[PDB]
Amino acid sequence: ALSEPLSAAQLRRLEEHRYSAAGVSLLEPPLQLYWTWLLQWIPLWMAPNSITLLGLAVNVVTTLVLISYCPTATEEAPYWTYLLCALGLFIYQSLDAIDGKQARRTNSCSPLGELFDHGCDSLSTVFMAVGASIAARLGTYPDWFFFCSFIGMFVFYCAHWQTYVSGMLRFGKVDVTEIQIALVIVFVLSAFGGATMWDYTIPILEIKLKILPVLGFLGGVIFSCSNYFHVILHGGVGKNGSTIAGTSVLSPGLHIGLIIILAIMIYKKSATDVFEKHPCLYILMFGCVFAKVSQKLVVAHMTKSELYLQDTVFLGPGLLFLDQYFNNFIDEYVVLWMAMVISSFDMVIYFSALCLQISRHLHLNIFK
Amino acid sequence: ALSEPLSAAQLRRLEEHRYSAAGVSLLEPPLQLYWTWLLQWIPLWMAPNSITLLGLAVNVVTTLVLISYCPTATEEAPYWTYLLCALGLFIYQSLDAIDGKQARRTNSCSPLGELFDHGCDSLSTVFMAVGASIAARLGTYPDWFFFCSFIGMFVFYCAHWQTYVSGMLRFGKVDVTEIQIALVIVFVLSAFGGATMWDYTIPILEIKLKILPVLGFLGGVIFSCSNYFHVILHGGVGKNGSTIAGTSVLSPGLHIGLIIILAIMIYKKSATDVFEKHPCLYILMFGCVFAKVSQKLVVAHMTKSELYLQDTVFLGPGLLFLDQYFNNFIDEYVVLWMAMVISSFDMVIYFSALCLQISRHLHLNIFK
Ligand SMILES: CCCCCCCC/C=C\CCCCCCCC(=O)O[C@@H](COC(=O)CCCCCCCCCCCCCCC)COP(=O)([O-])OCC[N+](C)(C)C
Ligand SMILES: CCCCCCCC/C=C\CCCCCCCC(=O)O[C@@H](COC(=O)CCCCCCCCCCCCCCC)COP(=O)([O-])OCC[N+](C)(C)C
Repeated sequence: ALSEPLSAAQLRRLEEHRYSAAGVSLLEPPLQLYWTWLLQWIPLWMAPNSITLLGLAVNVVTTLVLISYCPTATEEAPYWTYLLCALGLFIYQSLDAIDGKQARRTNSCSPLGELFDHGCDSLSTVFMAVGASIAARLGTYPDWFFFCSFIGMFVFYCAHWQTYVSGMLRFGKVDVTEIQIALVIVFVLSAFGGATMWDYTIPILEIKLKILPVLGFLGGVIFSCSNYFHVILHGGVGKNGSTIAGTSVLSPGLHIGLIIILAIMIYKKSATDVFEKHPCLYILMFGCVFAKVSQKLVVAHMTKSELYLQDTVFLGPGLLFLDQYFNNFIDEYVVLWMAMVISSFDMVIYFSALCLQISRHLHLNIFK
Repeated sequence: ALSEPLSAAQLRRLEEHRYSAAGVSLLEPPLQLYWTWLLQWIPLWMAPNSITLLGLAVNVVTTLVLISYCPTATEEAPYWTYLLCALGLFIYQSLDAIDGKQARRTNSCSPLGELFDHGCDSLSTVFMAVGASIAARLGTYPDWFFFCSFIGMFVFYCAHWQTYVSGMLRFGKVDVTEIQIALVIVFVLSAFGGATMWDYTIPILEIKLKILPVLGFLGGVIFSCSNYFHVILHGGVGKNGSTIAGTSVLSPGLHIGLIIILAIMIYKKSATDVFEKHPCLYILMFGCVFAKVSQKLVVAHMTKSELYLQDTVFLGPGLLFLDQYFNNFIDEYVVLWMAMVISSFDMVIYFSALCLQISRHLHLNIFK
């Protein structure tokens, strides 16, 4: 059951699926020419998934180095790692636009071209949220460093939730490019100037200035989530009011609801403060868990199937829950690292098995 | 979804099902004549389910009165309620044998004749375990008063688990009649003599004498559970090694495993001692939960279907878990009573809806 996570009929609907998108906003038309200009120099024999993997690897490595120099969020790393992580984010966005575009150039358009960008994009969402939240030094306001970061997951889920009830990705007037440019702006601003300026309050209203960008982000989240939820509650494609697989429209929200609710409990209950001594492992552990859950919803909307709550990676956070349901029976930092290891292996094994099965069933190499 | 817990195809397999049993042991042949002798005086127009309900009502009322005079298990009720509860147990056993036998007399043999005795028998198992454990005053050894009582559930489940992989009830050389006569013996012994004799240790080995009957019961549990598990792990009927519905043989054990594991956690974690101030509400709450779970397995083995972990009555104990996962946020006795109310209503609603649907689909009255 490990090496065959899909059935033959699921492979048939995946072969039947066709990709579609209906998203135009403000910041793309200045960037389309730039993306094409970086595109033509790339040789045509390079596989698209190689581009995706290169971007994800660069972003993960740079954000891991930045996490290494700042495991918490109350101290400043040297500016060179801020600039390097910003360049990693920019090259990641460039390679994602390139992979979406240059892959179409060969009849490579295939469904492993997605069920990938939507896995690599999930991982990059988690890592980018952690990196942006560190660079702004949100450890002085730990609640935000939690809440904002998990909003950075939830919006993503809503976007794919939208697709699950429409079969086509609707972007909206403010979307991924705006966040990505805003985050490279905050990265280069915390790089060129000292990060201590984020502690400089405004004399107008005595606000710490770490609150203004996060409330701008929160307001944009309100716009995008209203735009998503309108068609979540008013888009019925597969039936009179249901989703593209016939499942009730409110079913996929249970997954991200359970993840966020578990995060709330393990935040609030912890007698030993796991955050104020070691964050960014907690958010990475829910990052791997949310990565598998979002990958499952990706598979669900491009292959018409019902969502399933039963997953093995909920053994990751759930372990913490058990070790918090008792007294600390094992030291919480050690069980958190164990949850890291078990969730990371289960996510990686699931994702590699999925790509291997998709490649073997279609008799196509992962790299062409 | 409340008023139709079954599908049309499930009703079809229930109509297809036929009852079978292969159990003969020591204590039945002296009792068969007695049961028939009490049987012939009963008029033929009385419905079998009326007999089942009368027995269950008498047992529940008597055990509830005995619980009322001893909410804990460290004090003695007057002897008249001991004798009354013993007579209730005996008349319950008599009416169960009568309902199994005299119902066959009309083409009443129907499948609502079971999917009842196996619901009323589950309720009676829980109530009888609580009554026997009170009458022996197991509050001085609370662990036993827990553990033994939950063994009194688990064996029952194993029996039906046996049926789930063989389609026919195998009793064994020691079975329900032995327990029932032993419990009416312990009831009349604690009635005629003072219950304080259960505190009289034996000078031979300094044993409290509440340990000897519970270890005899435990040994008999070992015999019966080995007899069940041999065909659990070596009976394959519907497939090469699977169950009568094709489901893996170890799947139904997860339900009773989860119930017992939740009971273990809420026992051990409780900072405020729920037991030493108010037991017999805790065991009754897991009694209603285990009653619904065992009723579901009854439906599963006489109507070929897969077991489902998702049930609403796990909101009952689970609530305690949540109120224990935090600090006591609400006083534990009050949330335990709330769990009582919610689990009792969900179990009663499920069971009455099930019987109503079975009656309406077959166009047969519940009483004939
Ligand atoms: C920050 C300033 C605020 C002002 C503006 C507010 C804006 C927010 C408003 C509204 C939000 C709208 C978001 C919708 C996202 C869609 C999800 C999705 O699947 O798309 C993509 C995933 O997307 C990603 O790769 C990144 C996900 C971003 C969320 C994490 C940010 C949280 C960090 C917060 C930390 C802050 C720390 C404190 C602050 C210093 C999928 O990729 P694709 O579709 O295949 O790409 C091809 C399409 N293309 C060709 C167009 C490229
Ligand atoms: C106690 C002395 C120990 C010595 C002997 C050890 C013996 C134990 C050994 C082995 C155990 C074997 C048990 C198997 C039961 C089968 C389950 C089942 O579905 O059958 C029946 C349910 O059964 C019931 O109604 C009652 C269930 C009894 C369990 C609760 C007792 C715990 C109390 C412990 C508290 C102790 C306190 C401390 C002690 C003072 C279903 O009913 P039926 O099949 O439809 O009926 C018709 C068939 N008939 C015609 C045959 C009637």
